This record gives sequence, structure tokens and C-alpha cells, in this order.
Amino acid sequence: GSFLGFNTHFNRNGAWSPESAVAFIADSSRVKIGVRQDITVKFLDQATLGTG
Amino acid sequence: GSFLGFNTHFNRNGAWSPESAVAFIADSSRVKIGVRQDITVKFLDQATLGTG
Repeated sequence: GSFLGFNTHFNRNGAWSPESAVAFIADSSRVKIGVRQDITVKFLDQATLGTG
Repeated sequence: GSFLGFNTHFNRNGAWSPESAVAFIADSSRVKIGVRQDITVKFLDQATLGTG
């Protein structure tokens, strides 16, 4: 195995598009993901979904 | 009165259809009513009822 010097991450959630790319190589210091609100759950028992 | 031996139940909630029957006679051991949930009440205060 010979990708030493890369931190390697494997997509497992089905987001990968194999027709578009095999891999991305990046300087990770220059990519940032802002988390404004993490995944939150609200139980609905009275709401209306859609119209008409 | 001559309805001898029978346990008599008189219907009074208006479900009776006098055009269909005078009486049913049954072996009551052979009828079962399944109760999955007896009458329960929910207080609604945000819901929408109906459409248009």
C-alpha cells in the first residue's frame, strides 16, 4: 500500500459519483465546512404537509 | 315474559335496525370482540381539520 503522505477518507454513504471521479487530492487546510446547526429532530403530531 | 334462560341485552344507542331483525339468538361463547385500543382522547390545539 502506497498512498502514504495522504490522509485517506473513503465515502461509504452512497454520495460518490464514479462516472465523474476516481479520487480527489486536496490541501485540506484550504477546505472548510461550516456547521451552523447539526442534525436536529422534531416530532410532529398536529402539522400539515403540502397544500390542496 | 317467556324469554326463558337467555341473557337479554337491549340495544339503546340507536344501532338497532328494526327493518332487518326482531331479535338475534346466539351462543355467546362463539362471538368475540377484539379490543386493540379502547376509546382514547387526544386534545388538539394546533391542527388543521378539512381542506379548501
